[PDB]
Amino acid sequence: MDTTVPTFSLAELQQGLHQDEFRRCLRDKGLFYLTDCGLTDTELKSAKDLVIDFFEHGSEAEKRAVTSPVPTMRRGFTGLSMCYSMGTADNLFPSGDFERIWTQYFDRQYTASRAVAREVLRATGTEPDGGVEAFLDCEPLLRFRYFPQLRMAPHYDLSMVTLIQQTPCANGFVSLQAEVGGAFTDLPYRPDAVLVFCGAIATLVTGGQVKAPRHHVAAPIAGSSRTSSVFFLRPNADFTFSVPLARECGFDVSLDGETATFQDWIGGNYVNIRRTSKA
Amino acid sequence: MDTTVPTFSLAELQQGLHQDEFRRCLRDKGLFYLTDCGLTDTELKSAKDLVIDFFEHGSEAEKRAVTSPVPTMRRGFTGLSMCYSMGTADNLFPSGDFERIWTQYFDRQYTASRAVAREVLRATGTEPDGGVEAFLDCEPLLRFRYFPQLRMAPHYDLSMVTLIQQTPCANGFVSLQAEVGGAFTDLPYRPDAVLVFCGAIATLVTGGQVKAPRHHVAAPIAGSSRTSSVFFLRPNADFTFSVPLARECGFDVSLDGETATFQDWIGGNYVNIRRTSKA
Amino acid sequence: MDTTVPTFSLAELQQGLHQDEFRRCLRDKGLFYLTDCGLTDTELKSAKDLVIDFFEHGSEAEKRAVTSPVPTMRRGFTGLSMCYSMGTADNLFPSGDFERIWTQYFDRQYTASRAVAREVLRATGTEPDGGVEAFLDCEPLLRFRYFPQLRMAPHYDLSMVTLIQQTPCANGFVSLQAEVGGAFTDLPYRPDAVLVFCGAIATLVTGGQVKAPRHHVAAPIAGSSRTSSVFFLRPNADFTFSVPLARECGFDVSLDGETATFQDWIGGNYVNIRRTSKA
Repeated sequence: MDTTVPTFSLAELQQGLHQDEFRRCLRDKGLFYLTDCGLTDTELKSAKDLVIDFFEHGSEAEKRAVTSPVPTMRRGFTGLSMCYSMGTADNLFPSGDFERIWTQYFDRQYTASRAVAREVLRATGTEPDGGVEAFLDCEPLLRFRYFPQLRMAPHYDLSMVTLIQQTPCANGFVSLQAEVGGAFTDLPYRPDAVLVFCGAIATLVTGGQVKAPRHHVAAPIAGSSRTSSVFFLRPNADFTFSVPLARECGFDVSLDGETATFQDWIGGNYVNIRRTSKA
Repeated sequence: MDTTVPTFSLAELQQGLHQDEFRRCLRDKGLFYLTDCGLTDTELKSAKDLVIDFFEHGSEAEKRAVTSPVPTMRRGFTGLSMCYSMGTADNLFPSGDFERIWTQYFDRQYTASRAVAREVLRATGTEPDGGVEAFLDCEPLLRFRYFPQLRMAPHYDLSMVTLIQQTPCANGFVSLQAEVGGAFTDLPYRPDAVLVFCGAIATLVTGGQVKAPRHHVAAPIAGSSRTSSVFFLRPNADFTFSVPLARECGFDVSLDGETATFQDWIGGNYVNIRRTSKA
Repeated sequence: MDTTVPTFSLAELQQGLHQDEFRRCLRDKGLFYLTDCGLTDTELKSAKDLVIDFFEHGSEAEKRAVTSPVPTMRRGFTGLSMCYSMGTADNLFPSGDFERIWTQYFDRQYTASRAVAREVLRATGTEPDGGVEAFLDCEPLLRFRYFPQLRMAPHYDLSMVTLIQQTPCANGFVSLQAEVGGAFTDLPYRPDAVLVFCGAIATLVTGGQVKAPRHHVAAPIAGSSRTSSVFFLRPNADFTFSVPLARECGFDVSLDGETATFQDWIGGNYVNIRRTSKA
């Protein structure tokens, strides 16, 4: 097949265009670039610049004030590489300036993620139990990471969708790759577009109409540092689904009875990514 | 002790022979070869030949048609090495020929697995809650893997039993090993016998009368490619057991109250293997 | 900040001394050495000597008699390095001498662990749901390991507290390290003191007033063998907490409703340690 990662305009999708091409991409690939969704490069770099300044020039005291007592990377700063995490509430901000910039940036990513999920649901004829808007008013997590100078083994996402913005390596190396058509397909930076991965919850809610592709990080050198902004659109704990339907599209569930929740399936802590089994 | 992996005839066991030797093997070793159980080499190789042909000569389109939208290795094809998985239903078959051959092959493995589990239960005097036949009418999973030219760290199985058929390395290298008597004991191919590992559910249901041994894969070279057929006999989600009894034979359960289900213990997704703790 | 691991006298804490220093250590570091808590070096080495003799000179038969049928390291002997595990009951002892010595040793560690947890709770004004003494009458696990001649990647503990005694490397190498102030701070043997790590349950029960620090094992050579005694003070399955409060101090819970138990959060098997996410 064409092993090309396609691009869709969110605006065009919302106008009812390219519906067969979109459905085919969802089923056969489960990833695409998304343009016209409110996510500019100029904005990514104002958020990026202020967090890198913090990473670079924040003192340990300032960093501690925005570090959670458990190192879960749910909110605030994590040093390991460095991460900054946020969600809809319970956020930890270094300063008023930072807060304004990152609140806006989060909001725009949450709006885009809901909007593309709405289009995934609509294109596949899917009405989640409890309706679309209650499904999308959910439990998102944003993680921004700086990586200094394959590096990560393949995994699939357990989100509904995952939105990824990157900055490129100064030396032009492309670190992110996904399985497409059996192949390793590069996923380069695009100043004009966000990368969308469908996750296993898209597969589940749509009754198997959406693929959750595996992806990894390649290793390359001088100028290979990079950043990423990873936005997970994750369902509420009480998201409810059919157990027999789950079994029909590949989920190896150990669930008694006919319906179950997300919490029943995953447990009491969110799990964002998953590897293939070695057994 | 004798660090020898013993062999039992299923037919002989069913006639009530070797009962003390069987009980001792179960308690002290928890693994054995099993003959006279309906599983021929000729049959393994008809199933093997048709899946290898598929792996080798199936196009990407044919492979996609039998690939689940989530890469769980529960059903159909997985490319990583390559795997073909099946169970009692919701299977994905490349062709009528394949389907006939693999349905028969699965059935024979499920029958053998139930039959040897029945003998484990009988030899240990065990009546599962809800009775033997409801316990054995369960949630099996078969995985056939091709491996091209230790490779895997030790784990124990969480099945009732696991049945393993292999094809040998052309160069005679023996890749599978298990802990026996504190030793690393080779587990070579036997054209005439299937390898049986007892899993943690055998330990649990029998109140600690069956060992769940650790095993691994050794690395060796030219002619070290191999295949395996791994059949997990896994309980139903609602399999129920005593919590205090579980605690008595080594299970580090965090379960309130006096009884629990398999789902309570393991969660909402099957887990097939488990490593020892590093903490 | 001072990246020094502080030391507290349990006796002094119980007299109401150093309360602001203790609270600051708990919030900012979440680890300390503890003196005057009933844990002598002389006693560590009587328990150590008798288990090392067993490890060294116990035959396979003797070892098998105190090995659980599942290799969970919950109770008795595990060979991998070698481990000896115990708890309040269901223990497996090689001999009357061993049993007397290790029962006393366990008891003293459980008493110290409860006592320092009581002081953590008191210093932070915390009344667990169901009260202090029911919270501390819990599910401890002791693991003693021998290691022959970083070796382990960073993790945090999921205990209330974890108490660690060590013996030193003959060559003086210091293998244990923790994150303090962003730094790698050595955690050497002290004949006079036990090392206390706060775990995530301390963070949870106190509403985020206690840090759960990450720690690891460094690799060095001749004379680098070592032992450790690791005592996990773990809550009961029915330990109950506020879900919104959990979310406020960093826990990425997927729990419906307003309250939850430890079992709801962690599942049906204890999990003792946890790594930071790579997603």
